[PDB]
Amino acid sequence: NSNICEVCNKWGRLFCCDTCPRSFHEHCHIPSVEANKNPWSCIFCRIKTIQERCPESQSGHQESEVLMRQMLPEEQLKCEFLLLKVYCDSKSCFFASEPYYNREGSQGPQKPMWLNKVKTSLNEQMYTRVEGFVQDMRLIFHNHKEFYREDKFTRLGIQVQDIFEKNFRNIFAIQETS
Ligand SMILES: [Zn+2]
Ligand SMILES: [Zn+2]
Ligand SMILES: [Zn+2]
Repeated sequence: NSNICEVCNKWGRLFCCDTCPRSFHEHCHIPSVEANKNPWSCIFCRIKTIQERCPESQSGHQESEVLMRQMLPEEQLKCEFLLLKVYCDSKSCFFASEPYYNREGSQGPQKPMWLNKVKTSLNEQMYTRVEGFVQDMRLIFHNHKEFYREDKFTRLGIQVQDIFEKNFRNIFAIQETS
Protein backbone atom coordinates (compact mmCIF):
# COMPACT_ATOMS: atom_id res chain seq x y z
CA ASN A 1 0.00 0.00 0.00
CA SER A 2 0.90 3.67 -0.40
CA ASN A 3 2.64 5.35 2.59
CA ILE A 4 0.81 8.68 2.14
CA CYS A 5 -2.93 9.58 2.39
CA GLU A 6 -4.61 9.53 -1.05
CA VAL A 7 -6.54 12.71 -0.19
CA CYS A 8 -4.02 15.07 1.57
CA ASN A 9 -0.73 13.43 0.47
CA LYS A 10 0.69 13.37 4.05
CA TRP A 11 1.90 10.48 6.17
CA GLY A 12 0.48 9.73 9.57
CA ARG A 13 -2.00 7.22 11.07
CA LEU A 14 -3.11 5.57 7.77
CA PHE A 15 -5.74 2.91 7.11
CA CYS A 16 -4.96 0.74 4.11
CA CYS A 17 -7.40 -0.46 1.48
CA ASP A 18 -7.58 -4.28 1.20
CA THR A 19 -8.48 -4.30 -2.48
CA CYS A 20 -6.26 -1.53 -3.88
CA PRO A 21 -2.95 0.09 -2.78
CA ARG A 22 -4.51 3.36 -1.51
CA SER A 23 -4.30 4.55 2.05
CA PHE A 24 -6.18 7.13 4.12
CA HIS A 25 -6.31 9.19 7.21
CA GLU A 26 -9.44 8.30 9.21
CA HIS A 27 -11.28 11.59 8.52
CA CYS A 28 -9.80 12.15 5.07
CA HIS A 29 -11.75 9.13 3.71
CA ILE A 30 -15.48 9.83 3.20
CA PRO A 31 -17.28 8.29 4.90
CA SER A 32 -14.75 8.23 7.89
CA VAL A 33 -12.87 4.94 7.87
CA GLU A 34 -15.12 2.28 9.44
CA ALA A 35 -14.19 0.94 13.00
CA ASN A 36 -13.93 -2.78 12.23
CA LYS A 37 -14.45 -4.43 8.75
CA ASN A 38 -11.71 -6.89 7.77
CA PRO A 39 -11.32 -6.80 4.85
CA TRP A 40 -12.01 -3.07 4.20
CA SER A 41 -12.53 -1.61 0.78
CA CYS A 42 -12.08 2.19 0.18
CA ILE A 43 -14.56 4.39 -1.66
CA PHE A 44 -12.62 4.14 -4.92
CA CYS A 45 -13.05 0.38 -4.79
CA ARG A 46 -16.74 0.57 -3.81
CA ILE A 47 -17.42 2.88 -6.77
CA LYS A 48 -15.53 0.62 -9.17
CA THR A 49 -17.70 -2.30 -7.92
CA ILE A 50 -20.94 -0.42 -8.76
CA GLN A 51 -19.63 0.14 -12.30
CA GLU A 52 -18.53 -3.49 -12.72
CA ARG A 53 -21.87 -4.87 -11.48
CA CYS A 54 -23.78 -2.60 -13.90
CA PRO A 55 -21.65 -1.76 -16.94
CA GLU A 56 -24.61 0.10 -18.42
CA SER A 57 -24.38 2.62 -15.56
CA GLN A 58 -21.58 4.21 -17.64
CA SER A 59 -23.76 5.07 -20.61
CA GLY A 60 -24.47 8.79 -20.94
CA HIS A 61 -27.06 10.50 -18.77
CA GLN A 62 -28.79 13.85 -18.78
CA GLU A 63 -27.83 16.14 -15.83
CA SER A 64 -31.48 16.93 -15.19
CA GLU A 65 -32.31 13.25 -14.66
CA VAL A 66 -29.26 12.74 -12.36
CA LEU A 67 -30.17 15.75 -10.18
CA MET A 68 -33.69 14.40 -9.56
CA ARG A 69 -32.52 11.06 -8.28
CA GLN A 70 -33.35 10.22 -4.72
CA MET A 71 -30.41 9.73 -2.37
CA LEU A 72 -30.54 5.91 -2.15
CA PRO A 73 -27.34 4.18 -0.99
CA GLU A 74 -25.59 4.18 -4.43
CA GLU A 75 -26.28 7.89 -5.00
CA GLN A 76 -25.21 8.69 -1.41
CA LEU A 77 -21.95 6.93 -2.14
CA LYS A 78 -21.43 8.71 -5.47
CA CYS A 79 -21.87 12.15 -3.79
CA GLU A 80 -19.46 11.14 -0.96
CA PHE A 81 -16.89 10.16 -3.63
CA LEU A 82 -17.42 13.40 -5.59
CA LEU A 83 -16.93 15.40 -2.35
CA LEU A 84 -13.77 13.40 -1.67
CA LYS A 85 -12.40 14.14 -5.17
CA VAL A 86 -12.74 17.88 -4.40
CA TYR A 87 -10.82 17.48 -1.10
CA CYS A 88 -8.13 15.65 -3.07
CA ASP A 89 -7.10 18.99 -4.64
CA SER A 90 -4.96 21.11 -2.40
CA LYS A 91 -6.89 24.27 -3.36
CA SER A 92 -9.90 22.83 -1.47
CA CYS A 93 -8.33 24.30 1.68
CA PHE A 94 -9.80 27.65 0.77
CA PHE A 95 -13.34 26.28 0.73
CA ALA A 96 -13.15 23.72 3.60
CA SER A 97 -13.97 25.71 6.70
CA GLU A 98 -16.54 28.38 7.49
CA PRO A 99 -15.75 31.63 5.63
CA TYR A 100 -16.16 35.25 6.77
CA TYR A 101 -16.65 38.34 4.73
CA ASN A 102 -15.14 41.79 5.41
CA ARG A 103 -13.80 43.39 2.26
CA GLU A 104 -14.22 46.99 1.20
CA GLY A 105 -16.71 47.24 -1.69
CA SER A 106 -18.24 43.77 -1.22
CA GLN A 107 -21.06 42.31 0.80
CA GLY A 108 -21.00 38.66 1.99
CA PRO A 109 -23.32 36.11 0.49
CA GLN A 110 -26.84 35.55 1.69
CA LYS A 111 -26.22 31.80 2.13
CA PRO A 112 -22.66 30.95 3.04
CA MET A 113 -21.48 27.42 2.24
CA TRP A 114 -18.32 25.37 2.72
CA LEU A 115 -17.02 21.85 2.21
CA ASN A 116 -17.09 20.71 5.81
CA LYS A 117 -20.75 21.81 6.04
CA VAL A 118 -21.57 19.67 2.96
CA LYS A 119 -19.59 16.81 4.56
CA THR A 120 -21.67 17.02 7.78
CA SER A 121 -24.86 17.30 5.74
CA LEU A 122 -24.07 14.10 3.85
CA ASN A 123 -23.09 12.31 7.04
CA GLU A 124 -26.37 13.32 8.68
CA GLN A 125 -28.43 12.20 5.55
CA MET A 126 -29.81 15.72 5.10
CA TYR A 127 -30.03 15.57 1.31
CA THR A 128 -32.98 13.68 -0.18
CA ARG A 129 -31.96 14.12 -3.84
CA VAL A 130 -28.68 14.50 -5.70
CA GLU A 131 -29.82 18.04 -6.57
CA GLY A 132 -29.44 19.19 -2.89
CA PHE A 133 -25.83 18.12 -2.75
CA VAL A 134 -24.97 19.58 -6.16
CA GLN A 135 -26.71 22.87 -5.41
CA ASP A 136 -24.72 23.37 -2.15
CA MET A 137 -21.42 22.45 -3.92
CA ARG A 138 -22.02 24.88 -6.76
CA LEU A 139 -23.02 27.56 -4.23
CA ILE A 140 -19.59 27.40 -2.65
CA PHE A 141 -17.97 28.55 -5.88
CA HIS A 142 -20.68 30.97 -6.91
CA ASN A 143 -20.44 32.81 -3.51
CA HIS A 144 -16.71 33.07 -3.97
CA LYS A 145 -16.88 34.49 -7.49
CA GLU A 146 -19.44 37.04 -6.48
CA PHE A 147 -17.61 38.21 -3.31
CA TYR A 148 -14.10 38.53 -4.81
CA ARG A 149 -15.36 40.38 -7.93
CA GLU A 150 -12.28 41.42 -9.92
CA ASP A 151 -9.66 40.36 -7.42
CA LYS A 152 -7.50 37.69 -9.04
CA PHE A 153 -8.37 35.46 -6.05
CA THR A 154 -11.68 34.75 -7.85
CA ARG A 155 -9.75 32.29 -9.93
CA LEU A 156 -9.42 29.87 -7.08
CA GLY A 157 -13.21 29.41 -7.23
CA ILE A 158 -13.09 28.75 -10.99
CA GLN A 159 -10.31 26.26 -10.49
CA VAL A 160 -11.94 24.19 -7.76
CA GLN A 161 -15.35 24.40 -9.53
CA ASP A 162 -13.71 22.92 -12.60
CA ILE A 163 -12.45 19.96 -10.51
CA PHE A 164 -15.96 19.50 -9.10
CA GLU A 165 -17.67 19.64 -12.54
CA LYS A 166 -15.21 17.27 -14.28
CA ASN A 167 -15.63 14.76 -11.46
CA PHE A 168 -19.45 15.18 -11.47
CA ARG A 169 -19.57 14.39 -15.21
CA ASN A 170 -17.28 11.32 -14.65
CA ILE A 171 -18.90 9.83 -11.56
CA PHE A 172 -22.47 10.30 -12.70
CA ALA A 173 -21.65 9.43 -16.37
CA ILE A 174 -23.06 12.59 -17.81
CA GLN A 175 -23.48 12.40 -21.62
CA GLU A 176 -20.51 13.97 -23.37
CA THR A 177 -21.17 17.12 -25.42
CA SER A 178 -19.34 19.92 -27.30
ZN1 LIG B 1 -5.17 12.69 4.75
ZN1 LIG C 1 -9.37 0.68 -2.55
ZN1 LIG D 1 -26.84 -3.67 -14.84
